[PDB]
Amino acid sequence: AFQGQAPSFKAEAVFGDNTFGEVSLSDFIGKKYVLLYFYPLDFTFVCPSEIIALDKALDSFKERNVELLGCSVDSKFTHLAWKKTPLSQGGIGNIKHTLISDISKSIARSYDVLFNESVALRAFVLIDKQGVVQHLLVNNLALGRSVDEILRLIDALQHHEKYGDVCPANWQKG
Repeated sequence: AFQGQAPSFKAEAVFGDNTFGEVSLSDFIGKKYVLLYFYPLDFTFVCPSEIIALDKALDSFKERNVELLGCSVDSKFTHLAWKKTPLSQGGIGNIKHTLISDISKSIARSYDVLFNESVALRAFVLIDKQGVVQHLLVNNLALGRSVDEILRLIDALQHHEKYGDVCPANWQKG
């Protein structure tokens, strides 16, 4: 599955800008670590605690050189319309990180988080600067409440890339 290159993609996107544009996973190789997350739909009656919890912590991600990418099977036009909708009225307001649009459902599928050919299941996927998946968080660990664990795994990941694992010390080949 996913362990070598994370399943690539080229998707339409709404930026912080509220600009439209295209994004490819590969645009981040050797630039940024990527935190790709999935949610079912835009405009539902379930508060988007994950998108907001993440956007509210954006600076923590930038400081660790992490690019946030929110994905739902919705089109780029409805993401935009959802950003132009105040929290007070069920929207996400003006979030400052990019949302991408999985309108063929292909991305959700490649990551095995497509629920009965309809919407994506909630998931947090951390990808390094070489495009290798470091973790998948789902179900009860895939909540807006999870932001601090996420940042913690990123610190551990970056610490592991720097120093490597450590031996039981007492153990030897031979």
